[PDB]
Amino acid sequence: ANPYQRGPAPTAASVAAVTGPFATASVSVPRGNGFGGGVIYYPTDTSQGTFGGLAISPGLNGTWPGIAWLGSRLASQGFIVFGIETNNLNDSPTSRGTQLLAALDYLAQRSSVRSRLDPGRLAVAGHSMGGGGALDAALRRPSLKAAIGNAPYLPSNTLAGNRVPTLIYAMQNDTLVPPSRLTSLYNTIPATTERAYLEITGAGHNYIGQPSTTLARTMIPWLKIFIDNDTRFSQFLCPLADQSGIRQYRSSCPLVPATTRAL
Ligand SMILES: [Ca+2]
Repeated sequence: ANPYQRGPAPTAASVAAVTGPFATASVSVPRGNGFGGGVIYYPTDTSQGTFGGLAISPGLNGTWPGIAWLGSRLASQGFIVFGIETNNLNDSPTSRGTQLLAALDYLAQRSSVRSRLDPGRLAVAGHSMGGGGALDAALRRPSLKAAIGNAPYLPSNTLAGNRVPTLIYAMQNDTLVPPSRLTSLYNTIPATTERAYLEITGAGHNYIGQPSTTLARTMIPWLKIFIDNDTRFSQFLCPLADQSGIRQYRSSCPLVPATTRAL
């Protein structure tokens, strides 16, 4: 068996649901330890083992409440999800990256939920400059299992040398972070690094500010495949089982989880 596998066999309905199969709880975290604090969401059921973790950053002038719907929606699929606040509203993309890594370190070493977490199975995500943060974090910490960038503004616009499986969302109508920019970004990812690109039809830059089934139902498979090695979820992306709301999809299917570290 896959020792990291959690939860029942999925369906299209189960990955699209507002709440998944796991009951969840949260705890607030105050400012400190290198970042602005935030909220940790987690499954309360311990009987299937520890869960992997995801830290999520807002963008410039953003706070976690603006995108907080991700917290319980993702956690209830069997993940520990840390939505962060930044030290300052005007923090840079590389700064957001620093703070995502600081949040993951706090999650693993000091948080009240650290006993529920598998500290070897962590990921990063974010919106806009927070997505740039997530990508920059991935470049710095290749042991991360996954990175998800929503309209990610990475100043360099290059992922050369990235080893972390990366999912990028582009908003069709966005001009701050246009699809053309995000196409170029995707195309810098090394051929040996698993990757995907999804353009959302009719979406503006701040589409993610409202709950989105289109986002949730494609993010959840990505996290399951790469954080949990859980190829029960490959059926949602390889091929794309439902193209509702998606203008363009590119990926390196079949999506194969990273090999286990050398003994
Ligand atoms: Ca592949």
